[PDB]
Amino acid sequence: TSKLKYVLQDARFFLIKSNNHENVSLAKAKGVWSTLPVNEKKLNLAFRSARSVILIFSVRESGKFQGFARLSSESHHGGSPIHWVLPAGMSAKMLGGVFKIDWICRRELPFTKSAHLTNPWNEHKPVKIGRDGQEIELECGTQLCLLFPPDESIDLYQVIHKM
DNA sequence: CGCGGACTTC
Ligand code: NA
Repeated sequence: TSKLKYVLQDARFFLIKSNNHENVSLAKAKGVWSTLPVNEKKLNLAFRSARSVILIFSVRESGKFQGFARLSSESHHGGSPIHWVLPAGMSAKMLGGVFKIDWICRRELPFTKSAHLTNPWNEHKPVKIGRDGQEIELECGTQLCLLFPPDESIDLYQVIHKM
C-alpha cells in the first residue's frame, strides 16, 4: 500500500455523487469529471491549496462507492464538451467546466464495508452519508480509500509523476 | 431568459 499511501498523503477528500451510472462510466473511460457550480469552485480552490484532492465516487441509491481518483487539473472551459447523460432538470451549462482526473481505483466498495467509518466533518455520520461535494476528514478518507480492493490494472506511475 | 441545479434505508 506504499504507492497508495504516498498518493493519499496530506490529501483532501471529497464525496462525489452521480444521479446515474453512465456518467461515472464515462468518467472512467475518459478521465474527466464535471460537477455543479458551488462544488466546481470548491474543488478548484482545493486543487490550488492542497497537495492532492481525492474524489470518492458514489452513484445515488446504488448502496456502493464506485472508485476514487485524484484531481490533476482545475476545471477547463471552452474545449470540446463532454456528452454527459443529463439527469432530468439538469442542463449541460449547469455542469460547467471539465476537470481532468487520474483514477486510483476503479473497483466498487459496498456501503456495508464502510459502516464502521464515521465522518467528523459531517456530524459524525457514517461516511456513506453525504451530498455531492461533502468533504471527508483526513483520517476517515484515508481509511476509506484503504478499504477498496486493489485495482490490478491501474498504473500509478502517471499520478505519482505528476506530483 | 440570467432563474440557483448529482445524501443517507424514511
Ligand atoms: Na464502468
